[PDB]
Amino acid sequence: VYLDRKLLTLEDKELGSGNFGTVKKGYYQMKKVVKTVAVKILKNEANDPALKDELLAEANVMQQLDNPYIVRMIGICEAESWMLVMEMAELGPLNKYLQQNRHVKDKNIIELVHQVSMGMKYLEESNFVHRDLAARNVLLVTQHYAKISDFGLSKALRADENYYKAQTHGKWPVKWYAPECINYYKFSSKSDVWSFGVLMWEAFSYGQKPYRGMKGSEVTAMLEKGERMGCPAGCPREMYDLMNLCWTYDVENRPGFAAVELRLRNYYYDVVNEGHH
Ligand SMILES: Cc1ccc(Nc2cc(N[C@@H]3CCCC[C@@H]3N)nnc2C(N)=O)nc1C
Repeated sequence: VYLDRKLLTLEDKELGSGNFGTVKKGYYQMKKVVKTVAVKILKNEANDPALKDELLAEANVMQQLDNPYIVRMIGICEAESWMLVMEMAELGPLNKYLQQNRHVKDKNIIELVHQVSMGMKYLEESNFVHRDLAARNVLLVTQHYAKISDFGLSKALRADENYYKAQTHGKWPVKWYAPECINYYKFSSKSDVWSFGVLMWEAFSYGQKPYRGMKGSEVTAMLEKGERMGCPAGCPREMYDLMNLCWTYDVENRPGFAAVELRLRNYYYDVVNEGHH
């Protein structure tokens, strides 16, 4: 899990940023080949060991995860600051990508979000909760290969319960969070299913923000009235129905990722069939 700093080559060039630190590109000298990597580098802290073991927990989460639609952790490295080293998804976050490519085809969008449901189905089976599932946190390896990343808020569930109970917190991505998260601070796979719904909407809206121009409270207000974001331009009705099904207020009646993955899998093949015609 710990890596040799003298096998890692960083590039002065920065790729991204978040109030944990920054994202840069680099290379790790593997056994025979050199492998390209993305590295999370910490705001060299205080000494406020908050970020420090968020990174540690995040990395311990990721080393348990083995799946083609989850980003892979290469390892950690302590130097100037703390570094989390991951396999690189070159095309970057899904939302920025679709914002810069308004003419990706609908079928290609279905392909990518179904790939995300396969990763989440696996995550569900593994009794991990992601708690930050958004389009900014889906990364493109190619225009036809998506992976889930950014496991900073993630939790492994206890063997005796089906949800995780937040106690405190910093900012929450409220617009992606299910009502039971905001109301009872309970996070489960079903509430990841709710976020996946918002993720679908972002995707079919080519990277536009959900609940445009509203604050958390206006969002909570809308949803309690039973209101929901409408159908994005050009989004198939079957995919919009699945969105609304993900936004089932009542957790018990909201589907899990097995049902959601199967629904997407079938519809993608129906579309692949029609296209051949
Ligand atoms: C242009 C570009 C290209 C590749 C990546 N790659 C990654 C980015 C990332 N986290 C950031 C945090 C800030 C918001 C966007 C994103 N969720 N985590 N892991 C990778 C990875 N393993 O590849 N990022 C960018 C910005």
